[PDB]
Amino acid sequence: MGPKLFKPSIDWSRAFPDSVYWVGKAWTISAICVLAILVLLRYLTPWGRQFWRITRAYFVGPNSVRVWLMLGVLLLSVVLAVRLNVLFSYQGNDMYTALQKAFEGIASGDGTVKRSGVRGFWMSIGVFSVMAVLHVTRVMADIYLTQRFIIAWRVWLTHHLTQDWLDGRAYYRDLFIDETIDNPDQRIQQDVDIFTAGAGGTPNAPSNGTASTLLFGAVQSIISVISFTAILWNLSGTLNIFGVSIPRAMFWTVLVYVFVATVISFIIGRPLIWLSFRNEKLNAAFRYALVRLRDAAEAVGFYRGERVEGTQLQRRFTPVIDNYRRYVRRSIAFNGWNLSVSQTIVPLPWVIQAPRLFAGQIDFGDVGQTATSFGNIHDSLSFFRNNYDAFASFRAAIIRLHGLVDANEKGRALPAVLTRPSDDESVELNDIEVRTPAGDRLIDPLDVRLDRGGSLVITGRSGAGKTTLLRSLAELWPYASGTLHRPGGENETMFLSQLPYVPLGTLRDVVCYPNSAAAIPDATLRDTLTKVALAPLCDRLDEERDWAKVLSPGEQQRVAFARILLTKPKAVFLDGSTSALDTGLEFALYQLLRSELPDCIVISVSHRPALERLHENQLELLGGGQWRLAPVEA
Amino acid sequence: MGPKLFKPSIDWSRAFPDSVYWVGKAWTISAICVLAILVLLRYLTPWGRQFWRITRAYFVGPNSVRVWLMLGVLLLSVVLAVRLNVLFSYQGNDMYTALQKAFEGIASGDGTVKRSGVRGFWMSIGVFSVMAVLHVTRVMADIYLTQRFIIAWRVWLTHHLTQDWLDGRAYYRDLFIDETIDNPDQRIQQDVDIFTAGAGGTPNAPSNGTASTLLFGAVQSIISVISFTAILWNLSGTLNIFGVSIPRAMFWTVLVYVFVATVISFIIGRPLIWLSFRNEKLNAAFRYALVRLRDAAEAVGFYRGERVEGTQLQRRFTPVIDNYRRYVRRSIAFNGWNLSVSQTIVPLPWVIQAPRLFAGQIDFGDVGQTATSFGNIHDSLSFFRNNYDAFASFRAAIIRLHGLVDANEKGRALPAVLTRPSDDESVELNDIEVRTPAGDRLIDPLDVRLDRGGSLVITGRSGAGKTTLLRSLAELWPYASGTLHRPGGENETMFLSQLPYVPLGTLRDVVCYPNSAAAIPDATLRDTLTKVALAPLCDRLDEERDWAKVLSPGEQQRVAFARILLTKPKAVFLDGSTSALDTGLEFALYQLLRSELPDCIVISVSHRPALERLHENQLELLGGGQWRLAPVEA
Ligand SMILES: CCCCCCCCCCCCO[C@@H]1O[C@H](CO)[C@@H](O[C@H]2O[C@H](CO)[C@@H](O)[C@H](O)[C@H]2O)[C@H](O)[C@H]1O
Ligand SMILES: CCCCCCCCCCCCO[C@@H]1O[C@H](CO)[C@@H](O[C@H]2O[C@H](CO)[C@@H](O)[C@H](O)[C@H]2O)[C@H](O)[C@H]1O
Ligand SMILES: CCCCCCCCCCCCO[C@@H]1O[C@H](CO)[C@@H](O[C@H]2O[C@H](CO)[C@@H](O)[C@H](O)[C@H]2O)[C@H](O)[C@H]1O
Ligand SMILES: CCCCCCCCCCCCO[C@@H]1O[C@H](CO)[C@@H](O[C@H]2O[C@H](CO)[C@@H](O)[C@H](O)[C@H]2O)[C@H](O)[C@H]1O
Ligand SMILES: CCCCCCCCCCCCO[C@@H]1O[C@H](CO)[C@@H](O[C@H]2O[C@H](CO)[C@@H](O)[C@H](O)[C@H]2O)[C@H](O)[C@H]1O
Ligand SMILES: CCCCCCCCCCCCO[C@@H]1O[C@H](CO)[C@@H](O[C@H]2O[C@H](CO)[C@@H](O)[C@H](O)[C@H]2O)[C@H](O)[C@H]1O
Ligand SMILES: CCCCCCCCCCCCO[C@@H]1O[C@H](CO)[C@@H](O[C@H]2O[C@H](CO)[C@@H](O)[C@H](O)[C@H]2O)[C@H](O)[C@H]1O
Ligand SMILES: CCCCCCCCCCCCO[C@@H]1O[C@H](CO)[C@@H](O[C@H]2O[C@H](CO)[C@@H](O)[C@H](O)[C@H]2O)[C@H](O)[C@H]1O
Ligand SMILES: CCCCCCCCCCCCO[C@@H]1O[C@H](CO)[C@@H](O[C@H]2O[C@H](CO)[C@@H](O)[C@H](O)[C@H]2O)[C@H](O)[C@H]1O
Ligand SMILES: CCCCCCCCCCCCO[C@@H]1O[C@H](CO)[C@@H](O[C@H]2O[C@H](CO)[C@@H](O)[C@H](O)[C@H]2O)[C@H](O)[C@H]1O
Ligand SMILES: Nc1ncnc2c1ncn2[C@@H]1O[C@H](COP(=O)(O)OP(=O)(O)NP(=O)(O)O)[C@@H](O)[C@H]1O
Ligand SMILES: Nc1ncnc2c1ncn2[C@@H]1O[C@H](COP(=O)(O)OP(=O)(O)NP(=O)(O)O)[C@@H](O)[C@H]1O
Ligand SMILES: [Mg+2]
Ligand SMILES: [Mg+2]
Repeated sequence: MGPKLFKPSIDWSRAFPDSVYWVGKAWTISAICVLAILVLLRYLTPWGRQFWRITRAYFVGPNSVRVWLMLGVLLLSVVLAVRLNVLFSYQGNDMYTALQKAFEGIASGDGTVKRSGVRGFWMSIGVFSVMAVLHVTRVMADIYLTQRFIIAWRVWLTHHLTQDWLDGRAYYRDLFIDETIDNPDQRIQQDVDIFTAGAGGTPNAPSNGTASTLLFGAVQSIISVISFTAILWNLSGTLNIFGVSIPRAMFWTVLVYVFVATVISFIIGRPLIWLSFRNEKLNAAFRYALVRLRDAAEAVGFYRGERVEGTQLQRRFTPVIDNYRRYVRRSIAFNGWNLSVSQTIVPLPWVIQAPRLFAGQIDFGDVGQTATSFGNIHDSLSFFRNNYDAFASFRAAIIRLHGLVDANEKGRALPAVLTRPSDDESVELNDIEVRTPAGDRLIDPLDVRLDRGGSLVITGRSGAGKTTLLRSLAELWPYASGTLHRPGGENETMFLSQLPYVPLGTLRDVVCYPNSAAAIPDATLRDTLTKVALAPLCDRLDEERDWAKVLSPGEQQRVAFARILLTKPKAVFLDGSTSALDTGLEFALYQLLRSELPDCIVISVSHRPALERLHENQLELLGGGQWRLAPVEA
Repeated sequence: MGPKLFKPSIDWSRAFPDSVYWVGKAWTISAICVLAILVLLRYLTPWGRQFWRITRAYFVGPNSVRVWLMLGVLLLSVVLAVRLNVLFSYQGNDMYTALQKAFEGIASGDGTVKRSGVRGFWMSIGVFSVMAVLHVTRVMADIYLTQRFIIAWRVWLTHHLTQDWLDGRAYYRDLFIDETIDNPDQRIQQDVDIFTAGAGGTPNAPSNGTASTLLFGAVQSIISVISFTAILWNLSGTLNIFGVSIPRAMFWTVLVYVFVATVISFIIGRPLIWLSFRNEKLNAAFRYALVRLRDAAEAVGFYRGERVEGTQLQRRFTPVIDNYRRYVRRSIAFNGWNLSVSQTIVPLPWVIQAPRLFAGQIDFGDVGQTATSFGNIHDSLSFFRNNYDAFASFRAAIIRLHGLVDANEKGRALPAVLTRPSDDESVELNDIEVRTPAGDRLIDPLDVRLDRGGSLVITGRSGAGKTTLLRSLAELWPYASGTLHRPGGENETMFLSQLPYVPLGTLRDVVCYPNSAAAIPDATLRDTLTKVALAPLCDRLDEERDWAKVLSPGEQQRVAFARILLTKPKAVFLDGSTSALDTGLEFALYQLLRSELPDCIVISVSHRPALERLHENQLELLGGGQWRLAPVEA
């Protein structure tokens, strides 16, 4: 080995025109190699067929051009990060060689090699100072670009998923299907945030880049393997251990040590899916037991039952803390193997290359590159076993959403009562039988016809099929049969409930509930509030406090007689609606209904024997199935 | 510089008997230095006086010995981690010297220095193989020891905080205080998990050790500074830049560069507290609007109002996504400074020591130790500015709990009605005036006395002070005055509500609600269910489904007449309770009450004019303030 000076590894001049063609070449290969694996994952996979049923309409259509145009920049922002990782490795090959040429000039004595080794050190520091700004600039323009995507995804998904909950009265007929969902108030608010925001377990924090995401963190660990496998191939040598001549030992060793140590870490973390799904189910049945106590806080204070409610509230907190203690005991046997494997491989490229260095074969430059390339194809093939604890919690957020999407298509396939429009203006019903979900009987087939000015009173016992007749004519009860003829329209058939109801907003929205607040003028709302003796509420039409705990139940049944004078229906049904009003105010509220609307089919359910002298006919339920119709004898 | 062989830095023999005395010496200093800073933080701090009001009783008392004994091991588990970080730095000082003595024997020619440098390399690999098992063993016995602490803290805190919510009827009188809390169903379930589990922002995951916690991550960054400052002190030299002779440049430089760059990163992240407090408030008023729609899903289906409810549900989702977009825009200007500062300091110990190395002053061993000690007192003084985004979200979880603890001591200071026990058996009330929170009047002072067999009917209009008389005798209405004399006891004065109520559990718990299910024998519950005509419910006493949506409101008022035959009260009040029952079943339910309990003061509120011929006296509210008392006629 004669006197050789210092020569660089890569020509640092013409390094920017060469790293502008490699990026443009590696982008178009990966753009058609990524789009051929997701097609193979939409089929042939049980968890890939449930990802596409939820969010299909966001990626296809005419309004899905700005989605792919923003998804195509995040691949350039990963290829540009692999290229800098290679150019950082090319510089430590120069610095450790320049630090070796300076030591062989001091001990030898000459000053030609030393002056060529000193000048090679101050060159390989100025290259580090230019490639340290392009790292900060690339990192900080990558947090901002990936937080504008998982916001606009979440805003679309939680708006599309709610129209699917209240489309065909599917929020009420989900109690009769065979397999029922637990609570759909949590899978819309919280679970969409875990589903859309990349890494599983937690909702997103405003510092999550693209390296903490289970898609773009996996397509980096393939380009980082393909781009590094041409450096480790021509830096290893023949190894003899048992008389077997292995040609490239350090390259075939790392592909055996990972494949064996991976398949043991898939049978340890196998039951880790059904322990992270039960942690969201038992934690969302504890919060519902506290909200139900909040809006019923007067009846608990009346009964003084604050000690029985301290037991049915503690019976739901025991299995949410007994399940967590075995979720902890499984994530130590899983995290104790992936660290004990990765720790006993770090002195391996220092004990194979070290006998080849003390003899004159290599020159201390390629030891500092073998120590980097071996610790970078090992940190990229160990992505599929280091991040299995954050994928098994992401697979338990597709099941919860797929249950909600599945249990609304079986909520619109249950049978109901067929409804047809009338001939001119009539309410006639041909044959109706109503059953009980256990299989009993309530009402035999009956035939009723009303005319344009008729009336009807339905009377009977206290617990025999009286409200569930009206729950069948409103298309809400599945166990029924028959047909109905109605004066159909938009709001030309009004129903009223037995227990009163008030919405959330201001009092102007409480007064006219089925219509909007802007479709009713201001000048007509202050006169109809004085016919129902609701005088002192002419102010306070712009307040915000909750009216379910302020308005007494004798004033929530006079508001319900003001929603019937503004909508102007034709065939209004009503049950109850005089449970709190006394006689004198009850008789004064039906004369107004007969004097304002001159021709409406009024059907009213009642209990007190002072309303039968106002209507014309009468239907009586004997209980057990038998009905009896008779005209008002008067 | 003559021929010198290889000598180690530290005597590796007698390294275990020396590192067993240093740990025992550094434990007792830190045990009394840590306990003198927390005392200075309990006072003199606005966020330290609110931490002690919540969780005081857990750390003091006689049952708080096993808390400190488990808190004292987690300090040993940090001192044992600083000592290994020093012993790892002592080994790179040997390996880089042994790699330098081998290169000065090849170029010089002799084989005495080379054979002494080769043998010094294979010694400093076997020391790395022993100190790599004590790292994995220490890390994996540190996850398990800190997950047994923040479980037993959470189980105690969420049980102590709930007894403070329903102690003195404080769940109802929190609506009348001056500054009201938002929703206390979220600060008990979720916010205790963020408060107890160390690092802020997210609830704990089962892999959080002790280095991801805002207390034991701060007491490591002081012992790591004190233990490393004696190595960097005697490795730096005199630097001349502008004619000023600085004695120790590399030590006084790093204490100036951090103190300046810290105080700029405290005025950028200053409004980051009130943006992480509003993210939990606007996200917990959206979920409440979905639960209220779930248990009232019949009245929305009757009215067909699924389009007005799609607007009052979208008016609460706009400000939860408009606030997040400015939480993202602040966490980039804060994270863009702490990375741009820490990146431009990494080539600094390589450009000051490099002219001193090419001349014969140092020997390449202490460059590899200056590169480590400078990058370890810089990574420990930068703990108070790198982790300010996770502390400003922890300071917004003490305000939410302190509001809940504060708003229950002002909920028991409001005035009420004084109650005294009776003389023998009587209900007499002296003077009672009842007001309205706006300042109006409902009831003038009145004086009523009942005897051991008397009765009373309270009648009046539909909206004039009828239920709020009974909301004052039950100690629930703050705007009242006067006194009351009652036959006091445990359950010798029963109240009933206007709207019925059913608890959560099985039907055996629904039937006997104020008593427990075990305090009533089985043989007496099946006879009293047949006197109230509730015959077919003799089975299904062991089911689980919700009975608020199954039992009709005509059968939730006959169950309420079976809670009055098992408790056996003396002076029972009741309002409503016959809104759905017809005549014939109403008259048959009062004869049973008079025939089973032979002497009870029965006070009943009613509307229908067929109940006044059963009682004896009568009180009538004229409306506006005037009352009128008269004995029952014929
Ligand atoms: C599209 C983005 C591309 C991503 C990858 C980024 C590639 C660019 C990063 C490395 C740039 C290296 O920048 C380097 O600077 C040093 C000076 O400090 C210069 O280095 C060169 O200087 C002069 C030419 O000017 C030569 O005679 C000399 O032999 C050589 O040392 C070159 O200008 C360039 O080789
Ligand atoms: C940063 C967070 C992570 C981001 C997550 C990004 C996920 C992107 C996944 C897209 C993968 C492509 O998904 C693939 O799209 C093509 C269209 O090009 C579909 O091809 C076709 O699908 C069905 C097949 O019946 C057709 O009805 C549809 O018209 C058509 O799109 C494939 O069915 C789908 O599997
Ligand atoms: C992570 C993968 C990154 C590689 C992909 C980057 C794309 C770079 C160019 C962006 C242009 C995207 O533009 C988009 O292309 C896809 C083809 O896939 C077209 O096709 C897409 O929509 C059409 C309907 O419009 C569907 O029938 C089809 O199933 C769907 O794949 C879109 O109509 C077009 O809007
Ligand atoms: C999810 C799967 C995604 C698949 C991703 C596939 C990425 C492909 C890696 C880049 C391939 C580029 O192919 C390469 O191009 C450059 C420019 O000529 C040349 O090779 C260049 O990159 C390779 C890295 O592979 C270097 O080892 C080599 O020093 C360099 O000159 C060769 O011609 C060819 O090996
Ligand atoms: C429609 C396209 C859907 C793409 C949505 C985005 C997902 C991005 C890819 C997920 C990354 C997971 O990374 C790795 O994936 C492979 C499968 O490829 C999983 O490997 C396994 O997954 C599960 C869990 O055992 C097995 O049922 C499956 O048979 C096997 O493929 C690894 O457990 C996971 O660590
Ligand atoms: C309480 C826990 C303490 C925490 C800190 C941990 C301290 C222990 C870690 C370092 C232990 C070093 O272990 C080291 O092993 C090498 C062999 O490989 C030995 O090293 C020594 O060997 C023999 C003595 O046996 C000597 O003549 C020789 O000069 C020297 O190289 C010593 O046995 C010990 O110095
Ligand atoms: C891993 C998660 C993080 C773990 C968090 C650990 C926090 C531990 C904090 C404890 C600090 C000591 O806190 C200090 O205790 C001493 C008792 O020794 C108290 O000293 C005294 O406090 C008040 C003073 O009026 C007395 O009523 C009380 O009897 C007494 O304890 C101090 O008031 C308190 O400030
Ligand atoms: C993070 C700090 C770690 C350093 C502390 C490690 C302690 C090592 C020995 C553990 C013994 C602890 O034992 C505990 O000591 C404290 C003194 O602080 C005593 O004092 C504690 O409780 C008593 C009442 O019992 C209170 O009046 C007092 O305010 C409180 O500090 C406890 O009564 C005792 O149970
Ligand atoms: C929240 C605040 C907590 C404060 C924590 C305070 C920790 C104190 C650090 C350890 C102090 C030990 O004090 C030290 O003891 C050992 C054993 O003799 C000796 O010094 C030993 O440790 C020091 C580290 O400081 C080394 O630089 C030295 O090589 C070693 O011999 C000296 O005598 C004395 O400097
Ligand atoms: C009763 C004992 C309470 C101990 C509970 C456990 C808390 C553990 C210590 C908190 C760690 C925070 O670490 C660092 O603390 C210092 C104060 O010491 C904070 O410094 C500042 O805090 C806030 C925020 O500006 C200022 O109002 C305060 O004036 C100042 O001290 C830093 O913002 C924080 O990064
Ligand atoms: N915060 C409030 N809580 C209760 N009532 C309030 C409140 N603010 C104002 N009020 C009025 O106070 C009165 C109390 O009504 P209340 O005496 O309970 O009715 P009632 O006579 O029991 N009704 P009814 O059941 O129909 O016979 C009503 O006029 C309310 O509108
Ligand atoms: N899932 C169910 N939903 C409704 N009713 C059910 C259900 N399962 C059983 N039933 C019984 O079916 C009957 C329906 O009661 P319903 O006809 O609504 O009462 P009502 O006659 O309106 N009562 P009332 O208001 O006092 O006059 C009752 O006997 C219920 O106990
Ligand atoms: Mg009914
Ligand atoms: Mg009332």
